[PDB]
Amino acid sequence: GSDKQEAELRRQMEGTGVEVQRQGDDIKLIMPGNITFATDSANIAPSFYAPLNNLANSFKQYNQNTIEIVGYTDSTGSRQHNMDLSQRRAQSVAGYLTAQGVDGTRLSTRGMGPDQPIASNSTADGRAQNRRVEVNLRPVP
Repeated sequence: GSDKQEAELRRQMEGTGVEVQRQGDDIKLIMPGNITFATDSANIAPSFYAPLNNLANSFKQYNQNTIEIVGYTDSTGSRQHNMDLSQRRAQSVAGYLTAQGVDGTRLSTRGMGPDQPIASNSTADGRAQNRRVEVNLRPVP
């Protein structure tokens, strides 16, 4: 890319529920919790294996960016516990991508718990939107 990978990602993620955002120099992929994970677990949902397979192929093909995997939660419960849970979910996505052949040295992962909500934690579907994993692709020189 950056334009080319973004267009390839938009095509592959069509109909998966994964959102693709152009964010200045960066590409951000929003993976909602309700379609990425089974229940409130950190196991990847059966239906999301093939979308992740496509993502891994894209990352392997476009080698000139870093891959930052960030887990998020809603604000219900303890901050420590949410950071824990969000870290677990980012771990699972990163572990899957590396199993598919993405160089582990290109990946970093964080849990952020309830920080940076994308919607209101006062409504049920707002809280559900905040439970997500984000993949940020940042260009390198």
